[PDB]
Amino acid sequence: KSPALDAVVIGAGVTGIYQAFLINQAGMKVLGIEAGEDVGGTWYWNRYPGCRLDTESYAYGYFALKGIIPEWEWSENFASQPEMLRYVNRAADAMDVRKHYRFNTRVTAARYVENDRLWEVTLDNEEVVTCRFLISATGPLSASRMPDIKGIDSFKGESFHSSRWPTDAEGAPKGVDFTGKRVGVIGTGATGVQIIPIAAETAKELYVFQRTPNWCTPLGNSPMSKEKMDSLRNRYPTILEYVKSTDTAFPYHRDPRKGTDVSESERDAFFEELYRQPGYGIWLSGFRDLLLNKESNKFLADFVAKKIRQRVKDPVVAEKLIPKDHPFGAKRVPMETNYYETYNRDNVHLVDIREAPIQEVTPEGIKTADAAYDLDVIIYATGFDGSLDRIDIRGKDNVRLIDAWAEGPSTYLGLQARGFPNFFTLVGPHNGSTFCNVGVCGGLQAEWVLRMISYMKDNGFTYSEPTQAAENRWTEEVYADFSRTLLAEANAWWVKTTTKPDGSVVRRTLVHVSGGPEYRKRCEQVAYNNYNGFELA
Ligand SMILES: Cc1cc2nc3c(=O)[nH]c(=O)nc-3n(C[C@H](O)[C@H](O)[C@H](O)COP(=O)(O)OP(=O)(O)OC[C@H]3O[C@@H](n4cnc5c(N)ncnc54)[C@H](O)[C@@H]3O)c2cc1C
Ligand SMILES: NC(=O)c1ccc[n+]([C@@H]2O[C@H](COP(=O)([O-])OP(=O)(O)OC[C@H]3O[C@@H](n4cnc5c(N)ncnc54)[C@H](OP(=O)(O)O)[C@@H]3O)[C@@H](O)[C@H]2O)c1
Repeated sequence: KSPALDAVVIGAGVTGIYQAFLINQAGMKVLGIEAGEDVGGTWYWNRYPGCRLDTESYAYGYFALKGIIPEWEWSENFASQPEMLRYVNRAADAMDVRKHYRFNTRVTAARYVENDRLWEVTLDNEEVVTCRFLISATGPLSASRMPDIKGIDSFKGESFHSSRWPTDAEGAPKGVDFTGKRVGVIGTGATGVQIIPIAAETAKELYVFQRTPNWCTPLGNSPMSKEKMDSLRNRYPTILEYVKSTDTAFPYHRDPRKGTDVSESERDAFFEELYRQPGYGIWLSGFRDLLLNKESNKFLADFVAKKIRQRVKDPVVAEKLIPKDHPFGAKRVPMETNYYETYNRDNVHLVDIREAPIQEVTPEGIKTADAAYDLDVIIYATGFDGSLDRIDIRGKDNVRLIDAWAEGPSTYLGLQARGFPNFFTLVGPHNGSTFCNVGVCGGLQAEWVLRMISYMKDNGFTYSEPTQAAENRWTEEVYADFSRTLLAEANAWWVKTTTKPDGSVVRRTLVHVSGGPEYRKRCEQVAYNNYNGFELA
């Protein structure tokens, strides 16, 4: 029996529309499925106040760079979500991709039919579609869910989660004016950190509930003159080759020096100067051993801590905002606009919930182990888990994807897992998303998958699956690259260790950290050598 589609793509964010575009372009039949009303993914769903890029708008906008909408005009150096959402829509216009999608539609299950080499795709636990290939693009981050906190539904005031902020007919967020309300914000990752300073401008009082501080550095956002935009657009051919060559696809690359190759004075100037420069330079232009060597990371950590005490009046407030938990850059660094100067305000309080954990949410507000906080509003900036885990994906022998990866994700090329043939996992932590400029990384990985699909069609092949040897090898290499860096002991739960009954040890990182150009090259060695490592029939 023979599938109705060549490919189904789940997701209509930047990654998934580009992939769907590419397949219809190569003249094959594709069906996109999306949950939301429309294209956008991240830029469709997150509508919280202050939601902004951390990647230069000109560098994230691969669709402009690639010549699809090159005439696009960016209004700031780091676009806000509504502008981001307009960008994705215009790209969608140009690709003409929407007509290939079913919106308002959840994929509930996906099952591999080995007799027929195809995937049955279940829409809303109702309709079934068949495709030779299934491609997930379901996003590097999973879903809005309540945090694990008792009493949530009892609060008698307004309760927002950040990824589900209510909007008006215009699509703009509502209840953003907190005049004369007492507001609680839970979470200080990148989302909290964007929301807080804006919530502070109008709230009567504002309580920040923080389990662990992150390291955050200044965004340095500013408007984009028309002159600059034209200039950038003319240099798109160069910027593209440039972003294509850096390890993150950020327009930054590491300093060629070790930290100790300079004196203390010289490191200081170097740090001072980057710190004051917009964007991620402070992180991604740093010394080459910044994430490899404790002493090198301590230089910059110390420096950022100093900046934090400079910007925070109250010494005791400040030292709670400075991590000791962890090395600098060992998570994706939140970027901010006056985040620290918010806590200098009279009406703003930092609540340390490590020392005093939330005990529960109350019709009145919030209870910690040792105080109670009356609130008129609670905003849940509690972040995300993966996204595939919410679909019942079953491969050969009816094995669940979830069980296959219990001991850690296991793939070849971060793109297919053994047991799951003809299935591609685009953009996820396990193929690099965590530290990528995903506008670019995601786009390049889609074009590769398009190349493999086209090769299978051209040779009349209908079946692909990694061998066990090629999968074990890649997975051990991904782990090994990851162990050489500081993140390995930083993020204990990013590593799955299993000691199987036979008494053997398996190590897998949840997070792939190899450089992008080096990873794409290994992909191209594979593709050119007739997809050596995949079984093909
Ligand atoms: C607030 C925020 C800011 C960010 N800023 C940056 C940045 O500056 N730079 C950067 O590189 N990255 C950033 N990211 C990461 C971001 O995820 C990527 O930039 C990019 O948007 C990922 O696109 P995607 O298409 O791969 O996934 P997504 O944008 O998450 O799109 C996934 C889509 O598929 C849908 N879907 C999921 N499951 C199903 C299903 N079961 N059935 C039907 N549809 C489904 C979802 O509803 C969603 O529309 C940010 C993320 C967030 C949340
Ligand atoms: N472009 C940008 O500047 C930008 C903006 C938004 C998001 N992003 C991306 O989105 C990712 C996630 O960001 P995020 O801000 O949504 O989440 P996050 O960084 O994963 O953290 C969510 C916050 O909530 C806390 N928390 C989680 N569960 C809790 C609970 N049950 N009770 C109390 N506190 C809890 C966490 O503290 P603990 O650390 O102790 O768990 C953390 O500070 C980031 O890694 C970033 O890459 C980027």
